[PDB]
Amino acid sequence: WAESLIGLHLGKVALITGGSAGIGGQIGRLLALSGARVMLAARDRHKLEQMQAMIQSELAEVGYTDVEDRVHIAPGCDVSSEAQLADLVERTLSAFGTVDYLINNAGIAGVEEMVIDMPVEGWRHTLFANLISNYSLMRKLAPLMKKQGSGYILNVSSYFGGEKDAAIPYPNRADYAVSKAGQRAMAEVFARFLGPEIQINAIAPGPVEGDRLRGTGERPARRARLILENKRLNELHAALIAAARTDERSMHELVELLLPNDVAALEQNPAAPTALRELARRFRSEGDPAASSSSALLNRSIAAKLLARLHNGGYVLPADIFANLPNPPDPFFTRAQIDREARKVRDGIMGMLYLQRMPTEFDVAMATVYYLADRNVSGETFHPSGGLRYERTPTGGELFGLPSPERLAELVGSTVYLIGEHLTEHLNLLARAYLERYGARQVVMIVETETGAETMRRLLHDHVEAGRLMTIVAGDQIEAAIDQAITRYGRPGPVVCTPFRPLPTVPLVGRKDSDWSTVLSEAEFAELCEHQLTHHFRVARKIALSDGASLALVTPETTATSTTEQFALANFIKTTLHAFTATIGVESERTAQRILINQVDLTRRARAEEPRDPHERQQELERFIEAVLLVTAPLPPEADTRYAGRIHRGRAITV
Amino acid sequence: WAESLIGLHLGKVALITGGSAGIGGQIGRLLALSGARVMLAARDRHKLEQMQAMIQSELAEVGYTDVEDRVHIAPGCDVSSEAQLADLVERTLSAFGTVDYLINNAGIAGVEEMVIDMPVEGWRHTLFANLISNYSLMRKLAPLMKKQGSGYILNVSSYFGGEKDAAIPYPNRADYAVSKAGQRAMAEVFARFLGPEIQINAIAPGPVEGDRLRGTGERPARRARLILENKRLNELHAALIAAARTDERSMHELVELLLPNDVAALEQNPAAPTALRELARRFRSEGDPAASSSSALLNRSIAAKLLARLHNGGYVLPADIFANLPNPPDPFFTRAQIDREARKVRDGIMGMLYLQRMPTEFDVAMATVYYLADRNVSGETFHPSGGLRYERTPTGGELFGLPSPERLAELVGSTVYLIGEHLTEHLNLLARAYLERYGARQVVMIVETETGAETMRRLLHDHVEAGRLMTIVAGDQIEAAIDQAITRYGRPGPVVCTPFRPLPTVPLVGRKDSDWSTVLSEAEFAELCEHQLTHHFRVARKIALSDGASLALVTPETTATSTTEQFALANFIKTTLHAFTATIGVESERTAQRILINQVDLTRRARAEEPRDPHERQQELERFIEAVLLVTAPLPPEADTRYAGRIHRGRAITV
Ligand SMILES: NC(=O)c1ccc[n+]([C@@H]2O[C@H](COP(=O)([O-])OP(=O)(O)OC[C@H]3O[C@@H](n4cnc5c(N)ncnc54)[C@H](OP(=O)(O)O)[C@@H]3O)[C@@H](O)[C@H]2O)c1
Ligand SMILES: NC(=O)c1ccc[n+]([C@@H]2O[C@H](COP(=O)([O-])OP(=O)(O)OC[C@H]3O[C@@H](n4cnc5c(N)ncnc54)[C@H](OP(=O)(O)O)[C@@H]3O)[C@@H](O)[C@H]2O)c1
Ligand SMILES: [Mg+2]
Ligand SMILES: [Mg+2]
Repeated sequence: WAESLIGLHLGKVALITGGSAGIGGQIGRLLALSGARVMLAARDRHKLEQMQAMIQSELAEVGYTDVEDRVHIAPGCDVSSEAQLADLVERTLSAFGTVDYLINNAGIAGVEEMVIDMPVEGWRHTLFANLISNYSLMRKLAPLMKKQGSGYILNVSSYFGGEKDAAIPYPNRADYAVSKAGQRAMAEVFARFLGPEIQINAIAPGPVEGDRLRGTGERPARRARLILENKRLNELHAALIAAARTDERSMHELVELLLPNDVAALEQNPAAPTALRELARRFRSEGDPAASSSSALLNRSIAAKLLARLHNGGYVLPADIFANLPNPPDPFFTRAQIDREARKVRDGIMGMLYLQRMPTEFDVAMATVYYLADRNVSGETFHPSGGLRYERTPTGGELFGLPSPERLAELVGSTVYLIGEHLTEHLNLLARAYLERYGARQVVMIVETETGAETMRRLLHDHVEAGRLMTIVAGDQIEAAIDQAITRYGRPGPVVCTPFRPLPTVPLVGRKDSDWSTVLSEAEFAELCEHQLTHHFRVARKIALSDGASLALVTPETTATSTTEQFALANFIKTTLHAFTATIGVESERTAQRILINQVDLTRRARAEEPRDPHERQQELERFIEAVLLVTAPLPPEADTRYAGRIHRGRAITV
Repeated sequence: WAESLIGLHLGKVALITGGSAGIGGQIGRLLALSGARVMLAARDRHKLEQMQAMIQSELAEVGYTDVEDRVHIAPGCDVSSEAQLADLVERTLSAFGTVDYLINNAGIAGVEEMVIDMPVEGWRHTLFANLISNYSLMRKLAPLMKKQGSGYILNVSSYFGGEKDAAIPYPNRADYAVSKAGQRAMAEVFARFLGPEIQINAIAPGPVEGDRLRGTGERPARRARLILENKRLNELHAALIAAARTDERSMHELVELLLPNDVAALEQNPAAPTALRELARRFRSEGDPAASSSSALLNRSIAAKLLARLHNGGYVLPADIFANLPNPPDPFFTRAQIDREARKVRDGIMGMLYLQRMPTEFDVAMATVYYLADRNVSGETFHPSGGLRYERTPTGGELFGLPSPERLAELVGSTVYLIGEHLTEHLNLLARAYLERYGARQVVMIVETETGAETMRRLLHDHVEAGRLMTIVAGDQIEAAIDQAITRYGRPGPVVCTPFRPLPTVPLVGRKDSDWSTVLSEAEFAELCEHQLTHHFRVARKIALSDGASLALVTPETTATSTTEQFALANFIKTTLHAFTATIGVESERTAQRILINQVDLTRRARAEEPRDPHERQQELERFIEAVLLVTAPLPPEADTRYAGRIHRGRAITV
């Protein structure tokens, strides 16, 4: 079976992260059999030593000599650590000299929570491990590739990273999905800079058959119980948030209704809000009578996670409010309920597959090693396995109008939050539109610095003097700044989130004979992700937890005079953020959250599409206001049908 | 170099159309070297015999015996002929038994004209050769594949066939682009029906280095002269159409201004329409003084093509109007002008390439033969070469509003054409919207049959009685029906084109042990293309030539109860038509035609997205009216900037 392989990559040097197991281990194995010298990087020394021994033994069987010189390992390499990535490259160049193939394969599953349960530091960790590490190793190895005249960078992405002009929602996996999309977007935007010497592509396999204790989650008991526990969390949280919106009682007083932990008692309480009574009826109806979740509202773990949501949304509750909660007797969910959910998850994944069979890690690696021989592709995403039924979200519509007068009527008297700093003209125009045209009660302007605050206060002095425009300085503490806005000015209706910072103007590749010292650094790439991705994630997480009505995520602006590097970085951000917007849109829809989250893009693909004179610029800015109103005007009560609700969440439109 | 190849496809039988040269010849060569028995089909016997001899000689060199039994040919096979496709399959099964790989490679360049210069029969020929033939051979060979438990269908598409959620405009190549998109869409929608036994995928190479006398046009003197002649045609035609719109003189009287064939005389004529005087100034300014096109308006070949445009748009001119046209002396365009345009075309294509090198036919076929070994992909489009800078048009935006009141004001007093038959509720609602809400002067309802006409007249009896609704019966002569509307009721402003026919409800695949006798036939697939693609092309061609202001192309309707086969065929049509809409949008924009052409989709990807109750259905139909108004309301004079004009052409939105 190896005859087609031997010789295919003779003379090449390959570095494979995550190379001791999974797809990466098989890619390393087959590259070695094809004649490449390989360096396998991973954390655990023992697994690496086992994989190295297996590959070396196989090489000797087919006739290679001195096999210890053909397969090396780099243990203790956690790709989320920049220092360990630097050491990995030093070790690889010491062993083999210049690297020909960089196989960016390592990937972690990530936080595996909904955005509103996702710690900010966990999000950042996923980005460092799965995305920033890919840039870091490219930045270290591409100079030598260019100097020798050839090289290859392959980012191992996922079907769930989306495709060129469509996002694929991956609920409960937003950090992972964003990291996978960024891997593809990196190949898409760097290809023109890295050519002609260097190819850069992504692979995006679908679910792969593998070790059922590891993997990054695409392939198929405790997870089923966790699904049922987070369903109970979502239903309780949505009903409490909704009740608090239209009831005079505080959130504290509403949570006190749950403390007897008695489903029937809550349903039968004539003074309980209708949303909580109807929820209790559903628990009793939809529940297994042998499960204590049909008669008890909560257990202690759900209660703690619910309390965290409420605190993180700025609701005031004592930390010991659930300390005396009656503990429901086992089982909270029955074995039958758990096995039913488990079969549902498994059958759902298998039902995606047109070919009705799961590919193996060996199969996917074999297709990948053949693909690596192709010298005429760059900026592409190859699907070594595929044929999947799954929901997708097309991006990049440009033809749109204003929202309906019915939706615009919902803005009268509203509290609007605007977040930004450097897009001062856009912020001024938006504040004036909401206040002067659509009857908003007031606008809270949340900026990064005092200098940004004073600039906006001067631009909006008339509304500042009239008490209609308030300004808050957030720095790097956007969540605390939103809490100040909630306490002092009230919870937001519409929210618009623009980036604090502009895009950098440094080179993206170096000249063949340069040291690359001015090229975008590993730290600067991490800073780019912080200001243009993590910024929006933090705001979306906080605003959803705080019961905002709508949220527009706005990408950086490209213009007719943006540098070619700014266009590349802007389109990288636009594609990668689409994965976030699509995923959180579906998350919110499926868990009965009312918030509408969408994306408004100030970035275009090509300079020739941009406005060229003051008239066209006026047209563009009017389009921006129309786009933001189209996604932030709330749906009136007789409109938020199942059908309309899916339309108005998770979308991206291009100004 | 062949060691990786020998054995890879041992025991397989492959049929390759277009197999005597080009990419198809190399695919046949490398499949044979990999161990497959191959049948090569093409028209010319001599080229096939040469290719067969070359492959057989190479097989004997590497050790195969009885090579005459491994490479067969089928000469005289024109894939546009259904009878010849039937004979090809009979000949192949007689030689080899069951076919394992169907390589649908044959492709013709097509008409190579703008839509408004494209004969309807030439369009149809391209569809038969490049797209309908692919279904026909699948329909004949898939039953045997399924019966044996395995098979592979590969459609050789093009980069310019687009990708999953974006169209790629290919100006002057609409027939070709549509055929390439349909090849990909066929793989996308049939994969779930053909699995698990049968894989179906497309390849979409970019430009390939090949024989410069053939090819399908993607790769780079007479073509440069033709480009310059069609630029002169476009500029004259656009100025005449525009002048006739706002001048009291007939088209006949306006063309009489051109008959002295004197650029300076037309520029200096104080009684000539400003659009013609300004055009003449440009000819004198932008022209090479050594070229007679700088002092003469036309030559006889341009004049004949211009007269055809005008006649085909219903303008009345004597057939001999140019019979006495003064013939300009050679050269009409200088060698320098022609070489400059030639370098422009070549450098443009080469400038697309990130890797700055053209792939060879051998390279692309090698990557394709490796790809064919992958058993875990279906419904995918593999790019064996790629890395291209090129404009794309994302499809499938769902979040839109009404158009601006400024654009809606442009509808007051307008003449509207509506085309359709089976979507009677949509036609009634649209007619009533234009007449009752937006002040249109009258609506001409163009249907297919008398029964359709009477149904609409009854639904709209009040507007019929008031003379606001006129009805015309088109049958299979839509162009003659539009000419009747022009003569009797005036030229159209907005036009809406819906399909006459619904989608069929027959099976798309047969049971393993059936004769497939009820499965969608080759003739029924051709009929599908006629009613759901060629219908829109004929209307777009005629309405653009007749100076319509805007045109909405509307796809079939899917609902919550459409059959699974209807969803598949509807999405096939939606994807394939996007290629047409995007291409003609850019064609119109680049040649200064004012018409706005866009697509409104009544098809969705998934049943779960459809309305489920009367309220959601009401919401859907309101969205349809809003979508059609958003694309058909004309741009007021102070709005049709370069920037806004590109936004409002070539787009597709999903209701
Ligand atoms: N699995 C699928 O179905 C699937 C589908 C699509 C895409 N993908 C992509 O395929 C790639 C590999 O996935 P997989 O299923 O093979 O994953 P996996 O089974 O978890 O991969 C295990 C390998 O990764 C190493 N590794 C794990 N965490 C690491 C870290 N932080 N730093 C360095 N090495 C690390 C492991 O060794 P140590 O634990 O000792 O570090 C081992 O070498 C990922 O990029 C993933 O996103 C997978
Ligand atoms: N060329 C490119 O740059 C490029 C790029 C992307 C996609 N493609 C796709 O690649 C495929 C092959 O393109 P190519 O460049 O190889 O084309 P080509 O050079 O014109 O292909 C020549 C082969 O096609 C046969 N052929 C031509 N017309 C035929 C017909 N009507 N019926 C049957 N056989 C016919 C020729 O033999 P006879 O003349 O004797 O019939 C010969 O076998 C097409 O599907 C094309 O759309 C090409
Ligand atoms: Mg701009
Ligand atoms: Mg529908």
